[PDB]
This record gives sequence, C-alpha cells and structure tokens, in this order.
Amino acid sequence: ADTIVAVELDTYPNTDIGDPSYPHIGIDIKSVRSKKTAKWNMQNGKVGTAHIIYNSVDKRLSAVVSYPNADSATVSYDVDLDNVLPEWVRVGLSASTGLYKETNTILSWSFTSKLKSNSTHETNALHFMFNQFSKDQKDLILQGDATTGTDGNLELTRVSSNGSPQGSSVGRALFYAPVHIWESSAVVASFEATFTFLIKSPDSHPADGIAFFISNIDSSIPSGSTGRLLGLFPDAN
Ligand SMILES: N[C@@H](CCCC[NH3+])C(=O)O
Ligand SMILES: [Ca+2]
Ligand SMILES: [Mn+2]
Repeated sequence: ADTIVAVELDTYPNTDIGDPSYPHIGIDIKSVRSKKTAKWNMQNGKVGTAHIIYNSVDKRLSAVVSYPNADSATVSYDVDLDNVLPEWVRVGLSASTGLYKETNTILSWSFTSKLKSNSTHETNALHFMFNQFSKDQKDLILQGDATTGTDGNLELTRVSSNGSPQGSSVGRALFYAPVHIWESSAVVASFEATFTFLIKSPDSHPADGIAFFISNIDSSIPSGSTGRLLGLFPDAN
C-alpha cells in the first residue's frame, strides 16, 4: 500500500529477484526489482558517498556512488515522479540485514527540494543537513531498529556495543517535515540528496543494503521487509 521511490545501494545479489550477480546500485520505482542497475564495487569498512538528483524538466532520477581513491558508479532512469509519488511526500534512509549482515551506518545526510513557480522571485525550498546525529533527534522519525547518537551517527540497523552488526535487522529514518515535490504553478521542481555511509561486515558476503527513498508521508516499514527487501517493500513483486 505504501508508494516507494528509491535508490538502492544493494550489497547482496539476490539473483532470484532480478539482482545482477554483484553488489550494485539501483533505481527502484514501486518495486525492489530495480528498473535500472549498475555494478558497484562496494568497499567493506570504507566511508562511501551517495548522490541523488532529479528534476521535473529532465524527469530523470540519477545517482552516483563513490569512495575516496576509486572510480564511481552511476545509474539513471527516465521517470516522471509526478506520475508515481503524491504531491506531498517524506524522504528517508532505509537499510536491512538478513541471514547475511553489515553495519548500515550513516555519517551524514543532506537534502534539498525546490519548487519554482512562474511567479516573479517565487521559489519554495527545503534543505536540511545532518553531519552529527544526536540521541534525541526530533527532526527525524526513526522506525524499526534505527538509532541515533552512537558516535554522532545514524545506525539504520542493529549493532552490538562491541560494534558488530546483527542479522535480521531493519530500520529507517525519515525527515520530520513533509516535502512538497509538486505545485500547480511549478515550472521546475528539483531535489537532491547526499549521504555518507560506512558498511562494514565481518563476513565476505555483506547484506543487504542501504536506500534513500521517497514515500507517502505516512510510510512505515512493511512487514517482513528485512533482508533483500531493504525495509522498503512488503514483497519482491
Ligand atoms: N518519536 C519518533 C518519531 C516522531 C518524531 C518526533 N520528533 C522517533 O523516535 O523518531
Ligand atoms: Ca539484493
Ligand atoms: Mn538490487
């Protein structure tokens, strides 16, 4: 019942649900079966950076994911998000572990949304930036196992004191304020997101991934959306 648009950093290849046979980045429109993917040379224990951009003129959602000293991966999909998402949405980060696992640590997260009308000098805009997350983060909605304040970080999935990730975990953080991605007099609407992330696993096979998403405002973690479903989807349709 939730409507989900997402960019996925999928760390575990579930080839039965259309994943390529490698860690990849994907654009997901209302399904975990990415409309478009690109190989991603994920680096266990390194701080990666994800960038997501879109506008209403190009109607192209794109993402680039990089680490220091490495080539980047990029993926794009032509989609009019005004025909997918409602006029008001929330934006968030989601992550999961299954029988395979990893830390899903967010060190920073920023977002900008702009609606520009045909009115002279009439931009509407939201921008937030989190470089340091705190124990009691009132401008975030945390769902599932997501916690804030450990080392100034957002831990999307469960991690023990000692610092090792737990399997079968799922968590999300959504920005408190609803975001307006369309208005009747808009001539261009754009958003961008950036997050930095540290995926570390004691295992050779980490799972399952991190996603930036945009949903209906009332979105919650669907049942059984641990593991391959990334805390985003009720199933693999
Ligand atoms: N209180 C919930 C969600 C509502 C946010 C209110 N500041 C949380 O733990 O994130
Ligand atoms: Ca997967
Ligand atoms: Mn995938």
